[PDB]
Amino acid sequence: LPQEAGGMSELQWEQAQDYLKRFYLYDSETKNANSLEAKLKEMQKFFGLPITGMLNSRVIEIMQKPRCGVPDVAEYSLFPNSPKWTSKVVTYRIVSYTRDLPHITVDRLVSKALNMWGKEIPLHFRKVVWGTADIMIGFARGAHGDSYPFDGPGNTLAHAFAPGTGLGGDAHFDEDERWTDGSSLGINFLYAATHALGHSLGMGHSSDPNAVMYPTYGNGDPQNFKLSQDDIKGIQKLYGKRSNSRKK
Ligand SMILES: CCCCCCCCCCCCCC(=O)OC[C@H](COP(=O)(O)OCC[N+](C)(C)C)OC(=O)CCCCCCCCCCCCC
Ligand SMILES: CCCCCCCCCCCCCC(=O)OC[C@H](COP(=O)(O)OCC[N+](C)(C)C)OC(=O)CCCCCCCCCCCCC
Ligand SMILES: CCCCCCCCCCCCCC(=O)OC[C@H](COP(=O)(O)OCC[N+](C)(C)C)OC(=O)CCCCCCCCCCCCC
Ligand SMILES: CCCCCCCCCCCCCC(=O)OC[C@H](COP(=O)(O)OCC[N+](C)(C)C)OC(=O)CCCCCCCCCCCCC
Ligand SMILES: CCCCCCCCCCCCCC(=O)OC[C@H](COP(=O)(O)OCC[N+](C)(C)C)OC(=O)CCCCCCCCCCCCC
Ligand SMILES: CCCCCCCCCCCCCC(=O)OC[C@H](COP(=O)(O)OCC[N+](C)(C)C)OC(=O)CCCCCCCCCCCCC
Ligand SMILES: CCCCCCCCCCCCCC(=O)OC[C@H](COP(=O)(O)OCC[N+](C)(C)C)OC(=O)CCCCCCCCCCCCC
Ligand SMILES: CCCCCCCCCCCCCC(=O)OC[C@H](COP(=O)(O)OCC[N+](C)(C)C)OC(=O)CCCCCCCCCCCCC
Ligand SMILES: CCCCCCCCCCCCCC(=O)OC[C@H](COP(=O)(O)OCC[N+](C)(C)C)OC(=O)CCCCCCCCCCCCC
Ligand SMILES: CCCCCCCCCCCCCC(=O)OC[C@H](COP(=O)(O)OCC[N+](C)(C)C)OC(=O)CCCCCCCCCCCCC
Ligand SMILES: CCCCCCCCCCCCCC(=O)OC[C@H](COP(=O)(O)OCC[N+](C)(C)C)OC(=O)CCCCCCCCCCCCC
Ligand SMILES: CCCCCCCCCCCCCC(=O)OC[C@H](COP(=O)(O)OCC[N+](C)(C)C)OC(=O)CCCCCCCCCCCCC
Ligand SMILES: CCCCCCCCCCCCCC(=O)OC[C@H](COP(=O)(O)OCC[N+](C)(C)C)OC(=O)CCCCCCCCCCCCC
Ligand SMILES: CC(C)CCC[C@H](C)[C@H]1CC[C@H]2[C@@H]3CC=C4C[C@@H](OS(=O)(=O)O)CC[C@]4(C)[C@H]3CC[C@]12C
Ligand SMILES: [Ca+2]
Ligand SMILES: [Ca+2]
Ligand SMILES: [Zn+2]
Ligand SMILES: [Zn+2]
Repeated sequence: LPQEAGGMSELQWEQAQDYLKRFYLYDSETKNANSLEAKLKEMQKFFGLPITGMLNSRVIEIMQKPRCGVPDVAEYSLFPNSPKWTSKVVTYRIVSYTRDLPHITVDRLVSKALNMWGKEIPLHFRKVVWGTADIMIGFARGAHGDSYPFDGPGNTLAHAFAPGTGLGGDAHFDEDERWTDGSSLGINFLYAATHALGHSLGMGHSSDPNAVMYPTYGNGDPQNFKLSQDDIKGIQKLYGKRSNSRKK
């Protein structure tokens, strides 16, 4: 429903358990209807929303669309938490692709996305064609041993882990999903590469509709496609002092 929040049934109250369950890789708090009722104010913060304890934005509608695969906040066993790389130079290589598109597209799409971010951080991404790279972008089905399937085409569309020496900074995208650049038959990879690989920098969802990673996005695609003041500010929080500077 255009307003889903008060047409919210059984279905949507499970998609919330679903959606949160899939990021944490199980969370003990997200199971149980009462405990979940509290957790739902936390999930709002992962949609960027400054109101926590109200549904009013598209949030419960939009969540049923394939729009986040990578966790927005990172909880991962076996490691100390830190969304940062340790070097001044990082590397990239597309190690498997969606075979609906030819490799030459999927290769270079990520090269745009990492260069968009690239400019404003103390970090350089160089491309390598010898072996493994720092960031491995791969395409897979959800049968390959990790927690929970990607579905097929539709609901949920990737997984990725925060920057670590080997295992981290890397992504697996859904290959049964349909992706695109300009040809429109898919989800646009130019945004989805940028949003995936930006959680690697530590970033969140915005509440400003001008910002690259606004989830409740409506009709009007960015034609040049650029970072805004809020998106530049999202990097300044990482390599400066932390401050929220959104206002009303
Ligand atoms: C030019 C006149 C002088 C000629 C002799 C110079 C000799 C240099 C000898 C040492 C060469 C290797 C140096 C190297 O690996 O530097 C690494 C840095 C990155 O260090 P990085 O990991 O960012 O900082 C370390 C911090 N840590 C441990 C916390 C992660 O930086 C790099 O990773 C970026 C540089 C990569 C170089 C790759 C090879 C380019 C050869 C190009 C030539 C092809 C034919 C023209
Ligand atoms: C020495 C540095 C440059 C090497 C370039 C030539 C390499 C030719 C093959 C040499 C022996 C390579 C052995 C090898 O591992 O090949 C596989 C790589 C892919 O590594 P990766 O994509 O990680 O493989 C993933 C899949 N896996 C894990 C199941 C193996 O795939 C390859 O590396 C094949 C790449 C073919 C296309 C290379 C295009 C180069 C630029 C052409 C410029 C065109 C400009 C218009
Ligand atoms: C040097 C002057 C050249 C002048 C070129 C002038 C413009 C020519 C355009 C030719 C376009 C070929 C169309 C083609 O079938 O591409 C097939 C694909 C490339 O995928 P692509 O079409 O980029 O995207 C398709 C995405 N999809 C499935 C979601 C619709 O790729 C393949 O399936 C693999 C590669 C096939 C190579 C085709 C090129 C030779 C075709 C004629 C072979 C004649 C042999 C006698
Ligand atoms: C002074 C002399 C100058 C002479 C002219 C330059 C000659 C060398 C050109 C090097 C390639 C430059 C053209 C090129 O990048 O084509 C890429 C396209 C699509 O890339 P895409 O990003 O979609 O288009 C890029 C440009 N853009 C965004 C501004 C529209 O690619 C395609 O759409 C191809 C789709 C079908 C085939 C897919 C698989 C191809 C495999 C490789 C076949 C063998 C090539 C040796
Ligand atoms: C003699 C040479 C003659 C050539 C004639 C043409 C000369 C150039 C004319 C203009 C060409 C395009 C200029 C350019 O910067 O294109 C960048 C593109 C697309 O950027 P895109 O994000 O679409 O637009 C960028 C601007 N933004 C963020 C504000 C929207 O981004 C790319 O297309 C990505 C490129 C990936 C390159 C893949 C190979 C990378 C290097 C690998 C090296 C390995 C070690 C050797
Ligand atoms: C077989 C393979 C052989 C490979 C040979 C490779 C030769 C490589 C030469 C590389 C020379 C690079 C020079 C340079 O400083 O480039 C970058 C800057 C802009 O960097 P910027 O985008 O600010 O990123 C800065 C650093 N960051 C990420 C850590 C914040 O650049 C600028 O500030 C000035 C830019 C002037 C135009 C640059 C070219 C743009 C069109 C690219 C066309 C490619 C046609 C083939
Ligand atoms: C043999 C090398 C001798 C000279 C070596 C000089 C030092 C080179 C490293 C300079 C370090 C400081 C500047 C810096 O970080 O610039 C980085 C930028 C952006 O990195 P980033 O913003 O991380 O964008 C990553 C994507 N990438 C690598 C595909 C451009 O990179 C760019 O903006 C690239 C701009 C285009 C340069 C034109 C390269 C043309 C290659 C044509 C290859 C045709 C091969 C047949
Ligand atoms: C004036 C025009 C100026 C044009 C400047 C264009 C930029 C030139 C950049 C050269 C360096 C780029 C390095 C690079 O990142 O290549 C990107 C891709 C593949 O990267 P790579 O990671 O090897 O791809 C993964 C492995 N793969 C292909 C098996 C799936 O590369 C490809 O996917 C390969 C593209 C088709 C190249 C085919 C050439 C066949 C030569 C055939 C004759 C061989 C000798 C008999
Ligand atoms: C003046 C004194 C110096 C003389 C010149 C020295 C130039 C050396 C440039 C070396 C470029 C390649 C560097 C490289 O290490 O690539 C390694 C990868 C896999 O190595 P791997 O052992 O998997 O990882 C090595 C690095 N490690 C242990 C730190 C993780 O390797 C691969 O993935 C590809 C292996 C096949 C490479 C084929 C290279 C020649 C291509 C020949 C034509 C193609 C034939 C099909
Ligand atoms: C006929 C043609 C065959 C192919 C010719 C290629 C000739 C190339 C000359 C220019 C080489 C340019 C490629 C280059 O940058 O090689 C540097 C590589 C690593 O580059 P880098 O960008 O660090 O790769 C990083 C990859 N990562 C993130 C997984 C660690 O460095 C390495 O990883 C380590 C060095 C490995 C090779 C050392 C070779 C020693 C030869 C000793 C001979 C002794 C005879 C007794
Ligand atoms: C004798 C008559 C000669 C007539 C000359 C015509 C010259 C046209 C120059 C235009 C330069 C515009 C700047 C540029 O880099 O434009 C690239 C565009 C779009 O980049 P971009 O919007 O990222 O493409 C995304 C994918 N798309 C279009 C499917 C949505 O790329 C595209 O949308 C596709 C590229 C179309 C190129 C048409 C020219 C083909 C080369 C003709 C060479 C004639 C030599 C005599
Ligand atoms: C010899 C030296 C070579 C210098 C080459 C420099 C090349 C610079 C290219 C940099 C990248 C350009 C990308 C570009 O197309 O931006 C478009 C913008 C905004 O377009 P937008 O409204 O975002 O739609 C953009 C997508 N498009 C192009 C596919 C429809 O378009 C604008 O906002 C409007 C532009 C209005 C220009 C009216 C005239 C300004 C003065 C021109 C003076 C030229 C005298 C020769
Ligand atoms: C009678 C028959 C007529 C024939 C008609 C043939 C078709 C003519 C139209 C061809 C299509 C033109 C499309 C066009 O507006 O492309 C503009 C592009 C990028 O615009 P942009 O706003 O960046 O689009 C962003 C990418 N998008 C749409 C995918 C989100 O612009 C570019 O990417 C800029 C390319 C040049 C970049 C220059 C960068 C280096 C400048 C320094 C150069 C020094 C040279 C010495
Ligand atoms: C001279 C004539 C007799 C032969 C002409 C050969 C042309 C150049 C074409 C036709 C058939 C083409 C291949 C088809 C098969 C593919 C798969 C394709 O994979 S994708 O997943 O990148 O689309 C990569 C290119 C490649 C190897 C093509 C290269 C280019 C290819 C050899
Ligand atoms: Ca899916
Ligand atoms: Ca890694
Ligand atoms: Zn997200
Ligand atoms: Zn995986």
